[PDB]
Amino acid sequence: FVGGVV
Ligand SMILES: OC(C(F)(F)F)C(F)(F)F
Ligand SMILES: OC(C(F)(F)F)C(F)(F)F
Ligand SMILES: OC(C(F)(F)F)C(F)(F)F
Ligand SMILES: OC(C(F)(F)F)C(F)(F)F
Repeated sequence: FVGGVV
């Protein structure tokens, strides 16, 4: 699972 970037 690759986290998103805000
Ligand atoms: O989501 C993938 C998984 F499932 F963990 F292998 C990734 F390698 F990209 F992290
Ligand atoms: O999962 C959220 C997302 F979607 F990437 F914005 C978090 F901000 F936490 F990364
Ligand atoms: O935008 C993605 C979603 F859709 F929520 F899965 C993330 F995982 F990055 F948050
Ligand atoms: O990355 C932010 C988000 F999360 F999409 F709202 C930005 F506002 F910068 F687009």
